[PDB]
Amino acid sequence: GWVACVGACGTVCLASGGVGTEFAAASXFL
Repeated sequence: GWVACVGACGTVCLASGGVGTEFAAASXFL
């Protein structure tokens, strides 16, 4: 589901420290 995408963003946002975790989460959406 979409809930999995928004949650997976954590791994990405973490890689870059956490500048825009909410932003990186958009990836799973797009």
